Amino acid sequence: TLLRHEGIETVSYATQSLVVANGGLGNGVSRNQLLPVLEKCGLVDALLMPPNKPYSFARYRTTEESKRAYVTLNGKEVVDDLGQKITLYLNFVEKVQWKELRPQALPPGLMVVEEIISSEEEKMLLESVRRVKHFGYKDKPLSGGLPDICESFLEKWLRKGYIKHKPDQMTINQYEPGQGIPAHIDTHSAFEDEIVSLSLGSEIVMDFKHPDGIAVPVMLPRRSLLVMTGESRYLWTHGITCRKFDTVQASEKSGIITSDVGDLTLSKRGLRTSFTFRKVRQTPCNCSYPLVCDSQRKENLYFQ
Ligand SMILES: O=C(O)CCC(=O)C(=O)O
Ligand SMILES: [Mn+2]
Ligand SMILES: [Zn+2]
Repeated sequence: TLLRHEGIETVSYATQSLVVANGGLGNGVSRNQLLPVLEKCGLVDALLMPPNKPYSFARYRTTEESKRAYVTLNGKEVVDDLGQKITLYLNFVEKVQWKELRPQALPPGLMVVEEIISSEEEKMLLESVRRVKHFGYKDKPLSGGLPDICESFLEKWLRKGYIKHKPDQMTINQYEPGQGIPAHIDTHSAFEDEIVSLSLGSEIVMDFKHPDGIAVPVMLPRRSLLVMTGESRYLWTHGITCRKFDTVQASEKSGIITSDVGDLTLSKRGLRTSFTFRKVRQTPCNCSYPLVCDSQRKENLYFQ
């Protein structure tokens, strides 16, 4: 979906314009970094770099040079602002155009309970102990169980209705200014459906992405309980992109804030600790999302 959903039509014959994948601004690729490369094949008439996009567009003076770029730059590697290693992929385009999408609701199933605990309770939970610690649990070897300070809050949560499935497994995640968790999807054949995460410490933004291309950055405020179930916990994937700052609604909002709707400002994330509670399931899964399911992808070598 690197460019299919994006509405980027590609052709199989050499043209003056190309499409550099992963060579975009929304990928930490600097113009002072990409251009010096692209010009290693010929005269570059223009270098289009749309904001918040994982790709850019390059046009050469003549298709001869543009053709040389397609053949000597595919597979090439470059360093982003983080200093990581990303692979560049080029392709010929007959028109420079793309699709802009702005989601208007959190992924189906995802819910965000705000101000679940008071400022005092937060301080407590914090002082009760990237770094990671497991509790409850390899669904065969388990431990004494979840701590007492948690068994309560949990009961209080399900007493209300914020969650209707008492967990038994917990994972502690503490992030420091710059850390983050790589996009993933909790194993289907492991933990039950409903999953909740209590985020304390400081604000942070998560990246939920639909398998087709719909990306939705959620805003997880302090003392808030992230509750994801259904399509959001099975199909969509979440993550935390490494960084020390991140765009936010320059106004009030625990949720999805898109661009071109008002004002944007920056915010530095501090120390963030999260309590992710899950419920291990004994039975195999049979959700409506077999493609991202290993419990279902096992009854057929095709997928394996
Ligand atoms: O929201 C968090 O940071 C914790 C949930 C999570 O993605 C995990 O630890 O698998
Ligand atoms: Mn997870
Ligand atoms: Zn499944």
